[PDB]
Amino acid sequence: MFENITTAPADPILGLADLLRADERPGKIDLGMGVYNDETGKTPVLTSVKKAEQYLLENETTKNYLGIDGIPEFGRCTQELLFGKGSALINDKRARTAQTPGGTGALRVAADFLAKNTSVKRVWVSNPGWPTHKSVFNSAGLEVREYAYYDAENHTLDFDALINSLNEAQAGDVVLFHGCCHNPTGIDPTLEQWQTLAQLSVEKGWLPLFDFAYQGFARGLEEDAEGLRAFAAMHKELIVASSYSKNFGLYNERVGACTLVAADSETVDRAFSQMKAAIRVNYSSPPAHGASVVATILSNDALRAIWEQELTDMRQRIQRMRQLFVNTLQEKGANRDFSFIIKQNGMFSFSGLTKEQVLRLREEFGVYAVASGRVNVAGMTPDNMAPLCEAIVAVL
Amino acid sequence: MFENITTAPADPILGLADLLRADERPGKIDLGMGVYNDETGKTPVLTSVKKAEQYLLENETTKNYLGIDGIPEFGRCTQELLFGKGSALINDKRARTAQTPGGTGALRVAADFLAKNTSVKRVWVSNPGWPTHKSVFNSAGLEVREYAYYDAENHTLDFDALINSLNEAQAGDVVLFHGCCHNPTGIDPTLEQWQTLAQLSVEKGWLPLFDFAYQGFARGLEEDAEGLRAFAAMHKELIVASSYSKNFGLYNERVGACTLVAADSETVDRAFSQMKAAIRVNYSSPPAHGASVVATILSNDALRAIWEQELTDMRQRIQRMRQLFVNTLQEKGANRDFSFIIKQNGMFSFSGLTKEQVLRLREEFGVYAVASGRVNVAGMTPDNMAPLCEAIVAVL
Ligand SMILES: *Cc1c(COP(=O)(O)O)cnc(C)c1O
Ligand SMILES: *Cc1c(COP(=O)(O)O)cnc(C)c1O
Repeated sequence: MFENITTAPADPILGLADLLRADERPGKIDLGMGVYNDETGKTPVLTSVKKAEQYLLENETTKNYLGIDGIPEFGRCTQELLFGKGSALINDKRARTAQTPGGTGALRVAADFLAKNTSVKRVWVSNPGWPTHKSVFNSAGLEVREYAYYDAENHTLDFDALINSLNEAQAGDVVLFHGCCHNPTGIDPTLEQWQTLAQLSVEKGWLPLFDFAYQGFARGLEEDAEGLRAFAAMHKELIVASSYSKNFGLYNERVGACTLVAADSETVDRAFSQMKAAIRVNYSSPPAHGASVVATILSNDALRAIWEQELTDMRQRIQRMRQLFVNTLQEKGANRDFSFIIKQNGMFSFSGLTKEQVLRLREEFGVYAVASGRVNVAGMTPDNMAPLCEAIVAVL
Repeated sequence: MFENITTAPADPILGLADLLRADERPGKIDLGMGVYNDETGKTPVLTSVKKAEQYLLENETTKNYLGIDGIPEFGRCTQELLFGKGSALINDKRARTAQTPGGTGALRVAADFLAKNTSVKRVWVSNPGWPTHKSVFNSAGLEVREYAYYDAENHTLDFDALINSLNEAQAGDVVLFHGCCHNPTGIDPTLEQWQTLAQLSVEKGWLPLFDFAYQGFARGLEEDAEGLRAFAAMHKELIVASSYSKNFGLYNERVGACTLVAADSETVDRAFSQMKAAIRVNYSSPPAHGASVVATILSNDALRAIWEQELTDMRQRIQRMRQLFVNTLQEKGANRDFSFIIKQNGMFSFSGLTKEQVLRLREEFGVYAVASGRVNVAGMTPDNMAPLCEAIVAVL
């Protein structure tokens, strides 16, 4: 049965991990996957999380299955975090959230759901974007189209080209927007632009799908949701897939959520049943540990205070590295000006290097980045900055 | 987009939980889902697991993503547990295991894998069987056929009808076998019958797919795999989906595995790449906590000793309840003879009650079982035995 099975192509992102664990060259630099690092170059377990794990270890009395949609508390707090304390969607009870295995699992679920319960036939993703997006919706049987977004020449968001790109989008089509910290450009729409988009969205009859994996890394928790809330204020329906992998550093515990919004509670409940059906034939119930941690923290004033401060420290350290990166390049004899990199927010920065330059960086200097030229700023420490900037200056 | 979405039908098994959490009638008895209970009627966290969680809490330094296939140690130990210490499949390196989110998630993955990388078009499941099996393979686009298995009149395994049932099975077809503790009959093939089936399997060109969710609940860890190992000794290819939800009591942490076997390491590796591709577009990486616990326990002589004793206690308590159940029915004026229930192994017993009798049990006595008449013996305690047997005797 498996005689003629073809070897699968490597994942442009996860595949980097493999090449790293096969390269001896001591002194490598990992700027690939979007995982946070501290001054040490370690991806530590947040303190709030450890204290939360401590709590669960002492108070858990059973591992009995969770309901298909996960921990109820987790969902409520996820909803407050996205829409805001006194959001109408909550008061009107127009939102239903399912705890899912990571932000990727949420997209998988949203995709399976749409494919077989609605008439959606196309999904519009951005270019440049996150490759996995296409792969996930394609595996669900949906076709993927792309819309313009980045101005490679001025290192900014080409709103005109975006609008003209989405004119070809028909009503009933899904449009996927990155909540904040766009991957990989790091360029997000301004509030005024989100408003114009929310307005445009309604008028064209698009189904908004927000992918929220970096809430808290741009400016702040509440600030980073302005875009989403702008849409949420004008739409009857929308889907939000969020992740807690980054802002909680719970990468391997797979904590995410899929939120569904409808006109009224009667509709969202009816639709939510089909989402749960979609989940049951996949993994059945979501993993408890990771989400339990998140709920424990968010519901405990003390623990939440600590967590919010830890998130702030991560956001700030990345900002420091972003500035240290630019300066070091100039100081090291950088060819062009990389000042635009300060404008970008999040863990990534679209360097602008070519596929060959990136290929040469890992081949000759052991510096690993994604072929697209995307580099993980959160992977830069004061210790690797120099060798890192010298190699980049050597391939320019 | 969601205006006309139809309300999904309730799951015959998980749906019971819902009706339970909506019934006030104090004194209810839950004999639905296959979750273990102690004398108290509680589903406690095993001690070995707590000690293991203790260890991780003190030794984990990062939550950084696991590889797509999960924790390497977990896989090795899962393989030893299934095939045996000195198995050839291991020495020859013909097996690859992917840590998955539960035994259900493993089936989902095996299904997605088969659907788009092999020519498999049909899957043969048993009747009676586990309803989710059909739902999972159907969602993957594969068609599901059924083969005879239970002799409702003699409460035994109708081997003749099974063989004649599978004659209609074409080569390249998948046949799903329950490793042990068949759900729901509790009737498993004898070693001689497994051998005859393994032999028949090869000759017809079927692709064996074992679902192993109750390893350790029939007779013992090594004994319960005799069937699987009988097949493994004659096949070049096969798939094993196992769960650790029951024998480790890790239900909500979603710990399972999908093992793939091929003729040689070159083939299994090539095929495994496509399985990993299948996983990446689903949930990306598996949840760490649950599997970390399992690996920690299995790799630690001390902790393993404790665990094996806890598994033995569960197996024995179920056996005691099974005997206490029969006696209490006679003693309470039972109509027919239920001695056949002692022959069944595992958490479930196929009572033989009709859909109406079962419907009346929950309606008038607050006793919950699955419409098929399947009851969770592991849910019976010395305290609920009486009211439980009196209600059953009242609907006979
Ligand atoms: C990290 C990320 C996700 C989701 O990651 P999970 O690990 O599955 O939670 C989704 N979208 C983007 C753009 C991301 O960067
Ligand atoms: C419990 C069970 C499974 C898998 O359960 P998970 O919770 O997904 O690990 C699979 N097959 C049968 C027959 C089962 O009883």
